[PDB]
Amino acid sequence: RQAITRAMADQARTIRIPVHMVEVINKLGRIQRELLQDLGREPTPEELAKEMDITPEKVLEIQQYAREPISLDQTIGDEGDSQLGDFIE
DNA sequence: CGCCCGCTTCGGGGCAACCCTGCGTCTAATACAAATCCGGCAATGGAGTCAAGACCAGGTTCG
Repeated sequence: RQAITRAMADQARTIRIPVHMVEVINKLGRIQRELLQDLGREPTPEELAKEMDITPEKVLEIQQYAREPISLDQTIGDEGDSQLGDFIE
């Protein structure tokens, strides 16, 4: 389980993210899931920073780092002839 | 007169090329070492700056 989790931390993302940032991102996701099931709504980021013993700007930095990239090979418009990369100035 | 045996003819199978009847959350850390950022003095040394101050040369004024 150690080697499988380490390989999932290494190779499962497009841009590479180190192990401790992956750990705190998964911690943030688990705590947000628990607070969503408990409170019933989406938690405030200051409440998340209160829960995770860190600062809300660090919470915002982690939420910025967690954003996976989107692909350029889908169809934006109704017709499939228009790919996504043909509307980027 | 009947009989084998490959040659051609069609069937069926098999396969290659395109769409949606397609389109999940997961142990959890510690310990340590190396690399790197960065913050703050601590030597500068060269490059810019102010000011004096001298250098005549030819208009300009005066004799």
